Amino acid sequence: IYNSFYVYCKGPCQRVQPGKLRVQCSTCRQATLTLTQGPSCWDDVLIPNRMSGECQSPHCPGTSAEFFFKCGAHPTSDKETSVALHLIATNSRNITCITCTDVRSPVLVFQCNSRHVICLDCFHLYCVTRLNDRQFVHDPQLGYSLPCVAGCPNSLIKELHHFRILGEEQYNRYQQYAAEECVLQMGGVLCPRPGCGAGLLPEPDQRKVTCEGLGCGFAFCRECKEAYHEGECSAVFEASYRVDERAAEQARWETTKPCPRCHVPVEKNGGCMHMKCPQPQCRLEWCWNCGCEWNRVCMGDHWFDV
Ligand SMILES: [Zn+2]
Ligand SMILES: [Zn+2]
Ligand SMILES: [Zn+2]
Ligand SMILES: [Zn+2]
Ligand SMILES: [Zn+2]
Ligand SMILES: [Zn+2]
Ligand SMILES: [Zn+2]
Ligand SMILES: [Zn+2]
Repeated sequence: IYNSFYVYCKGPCQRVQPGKLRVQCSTCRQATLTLTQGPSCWDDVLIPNRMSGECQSPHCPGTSAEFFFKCGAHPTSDKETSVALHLIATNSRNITCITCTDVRSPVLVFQCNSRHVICLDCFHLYCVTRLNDRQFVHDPQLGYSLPCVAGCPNSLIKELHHFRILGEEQYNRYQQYAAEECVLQMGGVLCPRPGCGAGLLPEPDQRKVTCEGLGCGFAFCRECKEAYHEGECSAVFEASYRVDERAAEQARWETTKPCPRCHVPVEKNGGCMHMKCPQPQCRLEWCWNCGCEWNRVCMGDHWFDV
């Protein structure tokens, strides 16, 4: 199976999963929108009304397509959709991770000039450590994010749902970043438990903080916001863009094809996998990747790839 789409399934998976691409008529919201041409890039499927087609519904004048993704690891209800993480891709070229140098798949590809790749395990740890060490980067109109681990310019992540990889608890803290930052500069602490989130003012010398008007019954550590513990916090936290240059050089992500049936040269349209044979005696519609004739599986798994 060739998966070009990856989503974050909030439930029941609570992880990054291969996604199924779907389209419907934006007017009647039925799966009857036949595309004049297929999507060739992420903008085609993420930007409203980018693409046009024909609705096959009886009395619907619909022209515009509406794309959405669903987790493919299990049955999903009609409106059980998931957010697409376009920075994540199959590691078909077997690029090594910029941090651990392991060959993993899928990987996250930063938008930096070098297009450094990083495995999801390492990206998870990267986000977790920056979150705990309060080292997220503030962008005025976007919020809080992180650039490439190599600190490359113009690599700041714009689709903030990528930080869902923090895990559900840590992601909740990430959503409180501005508020917690204000409480911290004040010499205070923010209760880590989602249902509470009370602002607390502990003793400046005390490291244990009790959520005690009305708080909750939770004693936690001031430095790692975890349930209070003896001695040192996690070694990854008290350990505070130093990247191995050779590992970073390795970790970089770097037109027609004959019709499978009649072998006439067919032109590819951008990253779209849908190929349409021009030969009037053939006119095969086929997948650039699979070499088979076009079908719903190729549509859902890899309508396009970039
Ligand atoms: Zn799922
Ligand atoms: Zn319609
Ligand atoms: Zn890694
Ligand atoms: Zn980079
Ligand atoms: Zn609390
Ligand atoms: Zn701690
Ligand atoms: Zn042909
Ligand atoms: Zn295919």
